[PDB]
Amino acid sequence: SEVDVEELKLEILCKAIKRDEWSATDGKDDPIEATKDSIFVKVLQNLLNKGIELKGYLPKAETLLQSEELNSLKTNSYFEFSLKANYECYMKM
Repeated sequence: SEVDVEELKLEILCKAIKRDEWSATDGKDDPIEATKDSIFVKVLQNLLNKGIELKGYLPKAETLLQSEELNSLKTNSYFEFSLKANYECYMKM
């Protein structure tokens, strides 16, 4: 509550996207979010068999607070298409 673990998580998830630095190839979306993708495939450790609340275990990372910091870093208009495309496969997974 004092060290703001949520602020640190937001900063880390924003750095994982600065590491992505997505661009565009022939005008079509190019998913460069490889770092965030691997982070999200690593956060899940097959908890369905281990009895953890795996169904709905990724409500930790938010969307609004990440989008505000993305606009502060000026990365919205660049990475927002892939942000929502990934938010679909991370809200379905």
